[PDB]
Amino acid sequence: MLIVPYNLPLPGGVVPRMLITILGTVKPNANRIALDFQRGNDVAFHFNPRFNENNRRVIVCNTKLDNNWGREERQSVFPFESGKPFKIQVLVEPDHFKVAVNDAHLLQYNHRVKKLNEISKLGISGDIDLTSASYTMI
Ligand SMILES: O=c1oc2ccc(F)c(F)c2cc1CO[C@H]1[C@@H](O)[C@@H](CO)O[C@@H](S[C@@H]2O[C@H](CO)[C@H](O)[C@H](n3cc(-c4cccc(F)c4)nn3)[C@H]2O)[C@@H]1O
Repeated sequence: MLIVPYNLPLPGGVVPRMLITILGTVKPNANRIALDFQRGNDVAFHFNPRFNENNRRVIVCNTKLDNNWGREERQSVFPFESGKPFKIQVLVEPDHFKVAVNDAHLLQYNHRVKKLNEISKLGISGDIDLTSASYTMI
């Protein structure tokens, strides 16, 4: 059990082989979730499930640089369900973040922000009950 929004420090930033695990439960009438891997004010990797964007469910990924969002990458595979417990795993790989939900691969997101060891915070926000947020090296 954790207060949302939650900030998880990533000491010394991220590195290939680092695995971030987020456990929570989606609220009953959810509208959105967001993970924000941040490099200061920049968002290296924004992972944003939207439950009702024109009555469709979509995952939006993006990067924010100098307060400007870039080109979205969109995924229609949508593994989250209002009311249900989930596990998000984000594995840092050399060329991308690799995301699996509930043990099934979901998407990868190529590194736009190159200075991995400056991506030193993860913000977790939105319509969830947050159970845990942690990391380990595999
Ligand atoms: O940081 C926050 O904190 C919160 C706290 C609370 C809370 F309630 C919140 F909602 C928040 C939200 C954010 C950040 O949120 C922002 C981030 O998610 C950001 C990521 O890109 O998106 C913006 S939205 C964006 O506005 C844009 C123009 O401005 C466009 O409209 C664009 N877009 C692309 C497409 C599209 C359609 C068809 C095909 C196709 F290929 C693409 N259709 N629309 C559209 O996505 C959003 O606002």
